[PDB]
Amino acid sequence: EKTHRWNFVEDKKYPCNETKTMISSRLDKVENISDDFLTRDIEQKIWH
RNA sequence: GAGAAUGUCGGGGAGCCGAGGUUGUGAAUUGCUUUCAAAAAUUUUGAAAAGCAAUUCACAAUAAGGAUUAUUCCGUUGUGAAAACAUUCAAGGCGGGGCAACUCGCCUU
Repeated sequence: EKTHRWNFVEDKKYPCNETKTMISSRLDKVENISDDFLTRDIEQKIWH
């Protein structure tokens, strides 16, 4: 904080792909799976 | 000035449902008025009917009307003479979703 600023509103948050990240959280909580089942195809499907 | 992304404040349109109210029918109870209709001393009481009601319940309709049997609707909007429109609108295929009806995406004219 003490030396740099990022040219955007200092106290504002900006969207960072909520969809995939929240899918990742819900796919993490289920467990009992390999940590590779989340790919482009699976993510787009479950989104649909 | 234009364009895209992110938030804030408003507006418009469409849709799925709910509870009353009102008018009318039927009923339970109780009234005001009038006539029949008897008794009694112009007046008081009793039977019946009608008019108007009140409290509660069930039901019918809720813009007059016109479709249709899809678990679908059109009727208070705008334009304007055509009483004609607008407010829904193609073909396919490649998929996701369900008991399936049906719903949701992608691809080329």
